[PDB]
Amino acid sequence: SNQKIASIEQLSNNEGIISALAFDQRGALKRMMAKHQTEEPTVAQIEQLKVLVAEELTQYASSILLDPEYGLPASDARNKDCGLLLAYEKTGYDVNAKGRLPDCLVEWSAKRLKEQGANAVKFLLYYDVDDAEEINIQKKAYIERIGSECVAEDIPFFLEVLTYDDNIPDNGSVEFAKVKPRKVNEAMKLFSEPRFNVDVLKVEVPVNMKYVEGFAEGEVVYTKEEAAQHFKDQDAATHLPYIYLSAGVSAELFQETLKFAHEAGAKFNGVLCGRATWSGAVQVYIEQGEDAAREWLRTTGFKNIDDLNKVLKDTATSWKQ
Amino acid sequence: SNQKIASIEQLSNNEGIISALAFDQRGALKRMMAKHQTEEPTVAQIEQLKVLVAEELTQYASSILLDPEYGLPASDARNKDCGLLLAYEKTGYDVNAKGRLPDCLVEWSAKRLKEQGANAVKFLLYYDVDDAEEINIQKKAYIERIGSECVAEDIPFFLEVLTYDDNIPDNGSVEFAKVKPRKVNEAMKLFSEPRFNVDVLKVEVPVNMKYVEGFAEGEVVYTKEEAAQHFKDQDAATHLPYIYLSAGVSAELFQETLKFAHEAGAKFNGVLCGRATWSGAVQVYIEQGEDAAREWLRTTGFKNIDDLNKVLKDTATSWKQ
Repeated sequence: SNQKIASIEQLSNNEGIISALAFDQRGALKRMMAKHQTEEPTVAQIEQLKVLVAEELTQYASSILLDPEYGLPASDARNKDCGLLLAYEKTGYDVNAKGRLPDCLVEWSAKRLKEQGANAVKFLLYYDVDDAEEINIQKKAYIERIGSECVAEDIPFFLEVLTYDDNIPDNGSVEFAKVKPRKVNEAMKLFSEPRFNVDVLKVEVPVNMKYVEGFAEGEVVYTKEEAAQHFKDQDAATHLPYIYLSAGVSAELFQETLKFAHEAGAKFNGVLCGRATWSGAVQVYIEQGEDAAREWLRTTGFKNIDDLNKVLKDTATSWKQ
Repeated sequence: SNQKIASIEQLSNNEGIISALAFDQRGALKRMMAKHQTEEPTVAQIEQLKVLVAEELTQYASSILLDPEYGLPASDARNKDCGLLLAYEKTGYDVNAKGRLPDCLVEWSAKRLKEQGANAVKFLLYYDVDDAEEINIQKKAYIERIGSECVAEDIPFFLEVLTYDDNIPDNGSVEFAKVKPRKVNEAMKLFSEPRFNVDVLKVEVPVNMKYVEGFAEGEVVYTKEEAAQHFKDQDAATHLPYIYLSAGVSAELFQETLKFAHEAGAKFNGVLCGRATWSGAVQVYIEQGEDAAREWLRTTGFKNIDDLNKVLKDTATSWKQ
């Protein structure tokens, strides 16, 4: 739709590519900040940090993903051409309870996110194509609600899917590394159905690079030809725009992953780059002060995102294809 | 909208007065069935019971409120000219928690309610207008959410507001009666706002009648003229169509109420008529047999709903006036 079209435009760069900078972390940002004090850090500090990354980096990113809990200040503080995505999900899951069931931050509607200047709504779903139906019917129902909400509100709905298995507790394990292709791919095929009214898929690379021939410094799980195929399968697995999420892999492995994707023939439409662009500034902020972090950002930070945008320009494909 | 209008007319009769049978009760019914033997009521017992009541009485009602968990079979069963609304809220709330927070039926969405052929979608909300904003911001956001879904799914949004005040535990008290008009009327003013996309309001009569002059075998809270102003204020409080909920008052007093309503000037558009009119048939069903309960429904049952319809034809203004 036109307004949906207009809105996704504000989140992409000149070549038609989404280059959002992810900074919607909450409980996780506190943890990282903990380490340098290590004592509980203030809401004030946490907002302030985001504001800095906002202020200093938004000029080089085509958009930013921030959270309504602490990111509203930083989102006022953002740049002009930059654009904006707002996280709608409650963070984490229940360690006690089964299913990592989805749940919107209780003081928010799609309507409230739109009135706050957001160009898209994002929502993180933990899904597992093999979990019980009683689990997945809920997760499904939920997404239909957001799917529907957003349509009435004329605002892009970006679905983030993270994959998991109760059987396979540990994520980067060899055992899970075998099933990731199915788990990721299959989720996309499902949530590509029109009844979810999804606009862009936010997803992980369909393999775990750390076990790809020519990348692994331990056990290999797929040969390059194999893994190239899994990317192709992923490209084909949806007909909607998709972007890759870094998911705490490094600035440089992720850079290398894009070129790899591209060369397998994956026509992906951009990225969403998080911990791996700004993370060095957390330390420099706590240990060494405000203008100290402002420095890192204008050098180590800008380099990281430049390097990224340059790789992206050679690798990604415009979302309008 | 074109569809919402055409759908509401599936719920009214052809003279424009909504006369919906309330039969969405869950836990509440289940107990009833165990008030005839202190043992278990089965999932398919409840189903066929609901079926039975729907088959008989939906001849003489222009719509039926039912529920997804126990009323899917009865919804197929209904008479052809009976409209269908499906409940969307989890029944009750958490008694250990504070603010009677609302919550959808986990396997549902306004999309999956339309897909079962519901001409309308219903949400009972407990609202106290003077409750803390930390509570009420959640309520408003939740309603904003459901409203959008229904806009997008192009289906009517019927919101029911039952009022309360935690400072006044007894709803039937003299202290409550005094505050009732504002609690009721103000919540109508809030939820008539465009952001909540409400199509029809299911609301209580703005006064406790047990204390209106010349109705009050006890103590008076308002003169006939004060009460009339409260009905007048109610009708004025909203520009949407609204229908009154019997709220467990007797058939006699309720009927008497609709006359007072019409006389004060309230242009109310019908009633949601509740358990009172089908109750008696439960004990006959169980203890007396299936063909017996069917008789009750054809004679006693018929009578209660027919009577109401008559008072209704002499009292309610059309939702389209």
